[PDB]
Amino acid sequence: GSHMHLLPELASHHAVSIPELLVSRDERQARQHVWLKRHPVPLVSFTVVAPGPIKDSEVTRRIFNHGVTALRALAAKQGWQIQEQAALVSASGPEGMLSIAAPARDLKLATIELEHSHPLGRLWDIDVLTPEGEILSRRDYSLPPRRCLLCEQSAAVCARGKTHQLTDLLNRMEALLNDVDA
Ligand SMILES: [Zn+2]
Repeated sequence: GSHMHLLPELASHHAVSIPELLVSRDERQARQHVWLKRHPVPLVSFTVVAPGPIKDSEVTRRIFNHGVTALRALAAKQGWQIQEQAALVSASGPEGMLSIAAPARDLKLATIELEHSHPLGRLWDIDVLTPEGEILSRRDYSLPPRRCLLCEQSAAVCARGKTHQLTDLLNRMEALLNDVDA
């Protein structure tokens, strides 16, 4: 476990290379599996939308810190115990892990609702893994796919189609943060 709030002014602004990000996804899967073996309960694996090479910034830390607060409030409201929790900075930027003694399907459904209904939920990537390592998905419940941050089409096809400009994604992140932290 660790403290989970990341001081925004201490952002590293680490520049992530393409192979560094590719390696990190295998490291993240291994780290997830360690947590599932230490505490055999569902795991929340939380990252923030962080486009471009610099993923640990004052903006992404501020977004992340709101998400930590919301996830802790979700667990308390649903009556689920957090058995362990930690935050780190990876090649994906701020990253949170929470082992939660909840039913895995209930937890994923709750985080889907959080991503939809919190004003900053569009900027959160909240994964939920079962103790067998299954990554749960909106598709498992026949729910519509996650929408693109900037339009009504699915985020997957706008990402694959490189539809939107990096600057426009970053500027929307700033604008949403300013809208909540007036
Ligand atoms: Zn789009």
